[PDB]
Amino acid sequence: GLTEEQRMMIRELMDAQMKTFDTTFSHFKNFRLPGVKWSQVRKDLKVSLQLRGEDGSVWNYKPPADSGGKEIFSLLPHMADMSTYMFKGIISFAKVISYFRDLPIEDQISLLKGAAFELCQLRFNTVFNAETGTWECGRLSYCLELLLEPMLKFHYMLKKLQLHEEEYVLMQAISLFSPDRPGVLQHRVVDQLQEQFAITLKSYIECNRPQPAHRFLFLKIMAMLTELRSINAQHTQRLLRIQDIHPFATPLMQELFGITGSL
Ligand SMILES: Cc1cc(C)c(S(=O)(=O)Nc2ccc3c(c2)nc(CCCCCCCNC(=O)C[C@]24C[C@H]5C[C@H](C[C@H](C5)C2)C4)n3Cc2ccccc2)c(C)c1
Repeated sequence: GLTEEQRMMIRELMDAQMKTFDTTFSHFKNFRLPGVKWSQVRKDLKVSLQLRGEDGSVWNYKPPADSGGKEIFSLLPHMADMSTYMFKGIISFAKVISYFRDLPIEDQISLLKGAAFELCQLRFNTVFNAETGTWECGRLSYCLELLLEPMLKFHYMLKKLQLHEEEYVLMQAISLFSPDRPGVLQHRVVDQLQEQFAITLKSYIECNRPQPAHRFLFLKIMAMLTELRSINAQHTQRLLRIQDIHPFATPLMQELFGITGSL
């Protein structure tokens, strides 16, 4: 019940998502693993981790107790490698989309720098098991050892909406094409592009979501996209704080998060 431009546009986002989202994480390899002001940082920073091997073996990691020291950072190198893997997917996803690639390159970079975290969280939501509190990433699993944390309330509430793959990819596009981000020059171009992604989403819900439970679903999604933006800003600052006292960000994280390499 969509216009043909609207069906074309979903098809292109779904295609880009299919080509760049490793749902089984098969190619996440060569990552690091745990071995064998700071008042804010302890409050900023756990997760247990499991690795299924190709042979049927399992390794399980239970994190340490907080004891006022360098043990709260032990999982960060591994998360840095996972995040970098996701960001590569995110960047590839954007580069595949015609509307993104028709922009000037300064703006592309600025948009990617502005939304990478948000698109990473949106992809992670689709592998979040809300019944076990576990992110199920192929051979890897990350389980939580409550919902006062705003990122984590977001994941539970987004998962409760039982969204389609098409709605997830439209949410990704809206977040990507956000005219309100630092260094965007084609402000109005991007705003009009965003408007078409949002209207396609509203029309998609209208056509395939007639049940009373999906009343106001478009508006619920748009408000979660807005929450996710404020959460993005907040988590950008947690990262910078922890990065300041215990460096951990990979070169790709540095580029995406503003770190220049010069003290
Ligand atoms: C200091 C820091 C900051 C940022 C900004 C990033 S990034 O986006 O570049 N990456 C990333 C990647 C995945 C994330 C994530 C952030 N948050 C989340 C949201 C879920 C957890 C909600 C708790 C709210 C924040 N509780 C923290 O203390 C920050 C954490 C820093 C790292 C990564 C992640 C687990 C653990 C270690 C705590 C979030 N998941 C989902 C997830 C978590 C664990 C395994 C798989 C997937 C990193 C790696 C570190």
